[PDB]
Amino acid sequence: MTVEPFRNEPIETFQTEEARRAMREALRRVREEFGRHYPLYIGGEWVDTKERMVSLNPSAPSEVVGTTAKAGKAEAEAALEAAWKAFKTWKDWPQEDRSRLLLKAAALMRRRKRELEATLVYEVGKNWVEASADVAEAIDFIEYYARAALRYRYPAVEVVPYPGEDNESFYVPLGAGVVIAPWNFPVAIFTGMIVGPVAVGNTVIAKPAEDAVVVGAKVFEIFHEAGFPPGVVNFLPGVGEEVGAYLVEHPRIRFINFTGSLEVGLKIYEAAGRLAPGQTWFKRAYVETGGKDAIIVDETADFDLAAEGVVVSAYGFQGQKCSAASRLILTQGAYEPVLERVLKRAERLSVGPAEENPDLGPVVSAEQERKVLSYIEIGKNEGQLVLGGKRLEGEGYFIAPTVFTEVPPKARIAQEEIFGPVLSVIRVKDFAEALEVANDTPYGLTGGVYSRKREHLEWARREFHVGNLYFNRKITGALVGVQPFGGFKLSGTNAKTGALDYLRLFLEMKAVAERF
Amino acid sequence: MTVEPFRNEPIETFQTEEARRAMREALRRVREEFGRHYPLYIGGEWVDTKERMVSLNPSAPSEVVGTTAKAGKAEAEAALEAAWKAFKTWKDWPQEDRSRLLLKAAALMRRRKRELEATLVYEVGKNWVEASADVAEAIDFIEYYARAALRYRYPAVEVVPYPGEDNESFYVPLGAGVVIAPWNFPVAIFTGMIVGPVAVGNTVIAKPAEDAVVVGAKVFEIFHEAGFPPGVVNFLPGVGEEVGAYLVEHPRIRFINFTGSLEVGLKIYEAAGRLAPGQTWFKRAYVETGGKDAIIVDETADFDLAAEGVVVSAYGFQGQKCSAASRLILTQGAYEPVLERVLKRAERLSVGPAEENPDLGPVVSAEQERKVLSYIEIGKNEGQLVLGGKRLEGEGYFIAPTVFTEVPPKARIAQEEIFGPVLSVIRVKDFAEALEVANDTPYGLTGGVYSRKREHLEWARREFHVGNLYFNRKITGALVGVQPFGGFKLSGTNAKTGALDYLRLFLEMKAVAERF
Amino acid sequence: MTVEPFRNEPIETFQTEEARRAMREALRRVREEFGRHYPLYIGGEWVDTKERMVSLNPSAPSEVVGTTAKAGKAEAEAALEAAWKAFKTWKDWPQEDRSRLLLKAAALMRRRKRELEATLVYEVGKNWVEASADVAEAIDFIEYYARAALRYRYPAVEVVPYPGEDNESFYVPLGAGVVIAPWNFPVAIFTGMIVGPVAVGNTVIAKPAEDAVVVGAKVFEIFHEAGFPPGVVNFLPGVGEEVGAYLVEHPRIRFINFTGSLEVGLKIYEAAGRLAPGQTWFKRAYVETGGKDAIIVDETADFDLAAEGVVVSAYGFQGQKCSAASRLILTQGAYEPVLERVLKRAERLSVGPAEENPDLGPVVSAEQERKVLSYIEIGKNEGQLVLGGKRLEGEGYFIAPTVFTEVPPKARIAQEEIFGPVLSVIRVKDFAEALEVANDTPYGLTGGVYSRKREHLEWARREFHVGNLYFNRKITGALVGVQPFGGFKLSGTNAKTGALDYLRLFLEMKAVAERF
Ligand SMILES: [Cl-]
Ligand SMILES: [Cl-]
Ligand SMILES: [Cl-]
Ligand code: NA
Ligand code: NA
Ligand code: NA
Repeated sequence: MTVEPFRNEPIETFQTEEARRAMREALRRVREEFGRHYPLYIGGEWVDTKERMVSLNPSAPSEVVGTTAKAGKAEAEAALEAAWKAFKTWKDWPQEDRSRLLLKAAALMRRRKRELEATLVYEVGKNWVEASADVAEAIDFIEYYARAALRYRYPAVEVVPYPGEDNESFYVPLGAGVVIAPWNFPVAIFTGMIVGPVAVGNTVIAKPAEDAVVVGAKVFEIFHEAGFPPGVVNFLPGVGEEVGAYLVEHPRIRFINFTGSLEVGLKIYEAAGRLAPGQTWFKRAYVETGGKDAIIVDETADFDLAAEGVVVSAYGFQGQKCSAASRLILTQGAYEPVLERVLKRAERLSVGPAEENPDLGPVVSAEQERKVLSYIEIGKNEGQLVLGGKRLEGEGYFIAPTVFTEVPPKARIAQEEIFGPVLSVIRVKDFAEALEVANDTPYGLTGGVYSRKREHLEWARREFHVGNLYFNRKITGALVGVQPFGGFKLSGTNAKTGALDYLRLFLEMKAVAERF
Repeated sequence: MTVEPFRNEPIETFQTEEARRAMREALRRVREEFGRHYPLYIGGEWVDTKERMVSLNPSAPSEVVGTTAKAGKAEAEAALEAAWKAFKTWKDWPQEDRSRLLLKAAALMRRRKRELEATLVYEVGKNWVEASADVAEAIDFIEYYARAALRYRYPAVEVVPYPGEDNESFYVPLGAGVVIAPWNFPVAIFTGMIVGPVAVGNTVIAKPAEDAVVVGAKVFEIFHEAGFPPGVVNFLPGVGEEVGAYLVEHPRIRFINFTGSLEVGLKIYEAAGRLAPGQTWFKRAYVETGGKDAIIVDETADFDLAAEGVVVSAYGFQGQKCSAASRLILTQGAYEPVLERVLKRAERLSVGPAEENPDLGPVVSAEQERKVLSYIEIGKNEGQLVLGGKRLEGEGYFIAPTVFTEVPPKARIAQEEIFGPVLSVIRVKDFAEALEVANDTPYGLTGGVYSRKREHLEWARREFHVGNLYFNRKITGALVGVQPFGGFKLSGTNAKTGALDYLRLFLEMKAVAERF
Repeated sequence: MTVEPFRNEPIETFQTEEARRAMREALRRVREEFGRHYPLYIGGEWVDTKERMVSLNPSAPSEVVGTTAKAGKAEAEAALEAAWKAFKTWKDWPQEDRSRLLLKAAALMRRRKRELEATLVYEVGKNWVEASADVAEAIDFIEYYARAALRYRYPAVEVVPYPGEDNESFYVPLGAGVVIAPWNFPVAIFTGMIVGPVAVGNTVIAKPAEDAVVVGAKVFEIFHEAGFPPGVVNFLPGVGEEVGAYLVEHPRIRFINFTGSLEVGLKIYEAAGRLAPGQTWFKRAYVETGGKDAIIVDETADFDLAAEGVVVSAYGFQGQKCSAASRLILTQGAYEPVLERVLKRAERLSVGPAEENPDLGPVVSAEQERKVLSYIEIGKNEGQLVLGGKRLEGEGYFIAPTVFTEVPPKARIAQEEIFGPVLSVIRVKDFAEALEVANDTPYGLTGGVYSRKREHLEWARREFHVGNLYFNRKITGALVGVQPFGGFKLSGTNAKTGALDYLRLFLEMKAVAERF
């Protein structure tokens, strides 16, 4: 297999008339199909159920964007049977063949970019560029993992020779596993978590997040058209913990790939450590569990650049990112200049229906709104509210960009992942204290430093204990291939997505010697 | 750092007078040193305790090889504090510096080879060549990991460039962890499990197996002489579960490296999945948990070659190997010729005090003897006893080479790891059935095939589901570098020792971007 | 550090309205700041002096373009102390960190391109594209040396292993040195000569040429903003030989990097060979000392292409280039056709104030004008004046494109570097004689051949003894990375700028063995 060197899919900015026209057409097509029903996908076919799940438009929650089938334990078991049956032959496909299948899926997804973007807009409340970045990243995962998988092809392991013998070490896939995907990047991360394991010969049962079932189904339309053999990829939308719990605890689930809340991640990791009755392996569980990410700014920084980066990082997709800047740590010299600029920029941000391409759409659901508002109430007792902190008018879950100042480093709003448009500003004496405050959370996902001082930057490179660190730029939007993505501490297991190392997680090694 | 290409340390056969002279002197000096007391090693110093542990000679258990201090929770806590304190600076040593320290330790161990071999002979009942192979493998781990660690040095990660930015991904060590080592390779595997993590910047608290505490202390003498900084490696001999449980469950233990029984491995993996109160990471646990390893022989094999390899694999170090051939699976045409040859060879094996360099020494302890004898009783009601099946006369824990035949594949003696000189022979119709029977256990560590038929060998290459597979040779004695060692299924987490991939297990990745 | 593969900075052609608008705005900003005073830069701070230096506009020499401080011996000593103090820690920065610092400086310079170009226009009389090429090359040196330095990182040397030992060879920087920079490329070469040594851990005291002190100061503004630690780079504008002589002869100057006249280069090289009282090393001196560069044209050439290349090479930046075509060597068959075309093109060239983007601006100074006019008088006695040879009207130092024909190969104007718009045309019998005449000067910097005859080209490749040879194109404008730049013979020490080899000149090697 020889293809062009990997490049990232360009993120559409919609600065041309053609791009804007194309988006409007896609938004129209998608909403004309709001009445659509999407079944489960099990063993190469769409399989419907009696019960259904409804997906709402968070910008207008009285509007249904689609319905899906609803998997229970029986359908989970059917999918598991199909996945193991498929594994028996899928594991033996030449890598070149599996990689070509991924490349086909990427081509198909690229051809449907605007459609998927418009679905993100209506289903999960992404503005236009957030939607485009999401789909572009999905394409990137497919393109990148297709290529990366070839690096592991038979026989890939470097061994020391021995006289009179062939010694051959090589990788083999694990088996059938479960993917539990997030609602915040329900094309990108949904896709990456499935296609990584699948690329190297595993099979996957995927549970989309409840809030993003329609767009997950559309991704499955792509997998189906690409022609993954029956059972290799399976789609099980479901309500609550039933489907996920059943699979995570199953003796015949080989691995679990999870991205979501720490609460759920902790339960999954604990369950994975147990031997279910009749289980014949040690389960692998990969969990990516969010962050409490800070941007540090010191007095040497470009304060305008810092303010812009902070606003993008804090409020892009309404702060609903594992990488979102939820803490702003300012040294004394930087405090007033940076805070004033942050407030000025943030107060100018628009909030409204996502299809209108506002700076912020709504938060994703009534439950998310409740959680964010509850944290805003907690914050009023811990820090000083200086901007936003309110629900905005309309049935859509519009919350204003929110800033708290004078926040104690150990306050709940300075420690707990709010996953909404809520920034906590912490004043510190100097850069050393800035690093101390940055490090003192249970998390370790993203972090940023705005500074011109080389010694501060290089010190942070060593000592700011986060998996993805960025200097003099936004701390969100990690690009596949460029910035291996994954954290430390309670941000999860450091499974670095969009990196060569990711695929190794879904392989085991065999060493075979022949004495002639 | 530039050194000679890795080569395996030659295993001494003691066929020259020089080698015999050197070994006799080493054995005499070790024997003359019986009763020596060895303290704990914590924070760069030897630390004694009021309570003590006794290590017996299994060939003559009235004889005390030595005693050691005995760690409890307080000493475990002291070691953990020392290990984290050391980690703060050890993690920042240039890799070349850490690797040179390992190379020094290897040089010191090589200079003490005969002494360490002699200590294994007396303390764990290895004959002379088994002792030499053990020490040689320890030296190999040090030499190999010293070089392998350099492959991970700053900044090692291949990433995709991005305009206007430096993107730099690199590995960092995890922290302080615990090593729980086995009695059966208490120089080799004890050393490997410690020095691998340490090479790349971790710190380690090591608990030797109770039956092998003296030789563990001697390895620590080498570490101390080599000059590992205080706290980098710590030695905590202990009785029963206390030290191990306290460390495995501790919120501040970062990783656990375990080799031993499945029963204990299962508890460790489950405990590692839990978040202890105040814990701020997802623990990594690496477990290697034994096997129920088979050699298949078909009617095309060299039956004499097969019989010799089976006898070596089954009875080397009294069958007390995770890799030991405990099942012999014979196709119908191979059954009579191979079994007759195996019985003829096995009945000639000598058994006696390890110092006499017999074919078999004693099993390691009174408890091990009890277990093996218990399994022999079980075997008598499951298969047909055709050789051995008894304790021999004498105070030492001597058990005769034992063979059961016409053993049902699902018999306890065909499924459960006995870890003694007990071979179960299973008669099958053809090679297809041989593979079925071979695969149908909870384990997947080592396996072998004796066959001249290319199609059978290549079939097994794909379908015999074990991590370490050998054709037309013994299935024991995996060499560092040559044969990455580790299994599938309930043989553990497939942490391949003596391979480049091993060190990756003790590192996390950081990705740092600077936008200029 | 992973950045995009090196590419050369595009040279602006000003063919768009936006580019022209941008230049006009930059010219306005620069002239509004003609009243500015620029201090020395020593130990991380701007340090003023009582006395000052004035910089004039060579297109209007009654107009001051800026003033600077004026360093004497005391300030040179202060800078040397600061440079050695800085060296003690700068030498120990990881290469990745030093390279990132360079990349930052390049980014800052790129953002200030038009400003620096406009300063070159007003201060040294470059037209628009000459100014853009100069700044672009400066950026190229920073980008290229940042990357090239990583090729030398610890431990870079390939050595033969020896049993029982680590053998590690690696590079270390030399110390503090002095850079003596030219006026003709006072952004590009000024920058390259400083940042090359600095990249690999040296520290530098830089003396700008008197005619280009303002633009040197602006380059130092960039270094300051980039955040080079105090003492790493120092800026010492000065009048006459005082500062340069003091530093070149100093026992504590480790290396000297010089570009300029042969007269001065010869003195520097001789001084560098001496042991100053108390000196504890052998000084390294790198000198690049100009040329007497010829273009050969034979009768097989594209005469129109040749004429254009000759005019560009002879008269670009008024012939004030070490690489300038100052000799045109024509075989008999090429003589009339090429000369006629050269005269026709040259007579159409505009000469005037540099800001108007004429083909030629003024020569750089009253002293340069005097020298060029004096050579024109010498030429009238040696060859036949056929074009130009006159000062043009206005206070600016405008000299007409000048051509002498029938010039004897050993004439002063055919041997001595005029460094002005003066071309000497020499008629020869054939290509062999063309090469003989081309080679018979004390110099060996650039050379060109216009010919379609493969045998002539490949013969010149071997036998035309110049460091930078060009076929069927101009002989000026060597690009960083593409064309390592530096000559033979009295053109200097062959320190190839914009090449991997350049950085080796500023390093020494250490070999460290450890016997284990
Ligand atoms: Cl870190
Ligand atoms: Cl397998
Ligand atoms: Cl030459
Ligand atoms: Na929705
Ligand atoms: Na013992
Ligand atoms: Na000037």
